Order: sequence, then structure tokens, then C-alpha cells
Amino acid sequence: GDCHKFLGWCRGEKDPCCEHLTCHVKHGWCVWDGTI
Repeated sequence: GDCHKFLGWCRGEKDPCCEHLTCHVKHGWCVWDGTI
């Protein structure tokens, strides 16, 4: 189950992202999270 690439496309889809990422509904692309 490959993970969506960074700054990909989340809008319309409801699937998980790569490590340290979260499907952004508003923006519409996986963004960094947890690493700070």
C-alpha cells in the first residue's frame, strides 16, 4: 500500500499518507506533522 507523495492530492480521496504526514482536507495535500 504505497503512501501518497508529499504535496500530493488529498481532496476527494480519504487515504493515509507517508510517515510524518497527514491527509490535509483543506489544503489538499499531505503535509509534515509530528516532526517539530
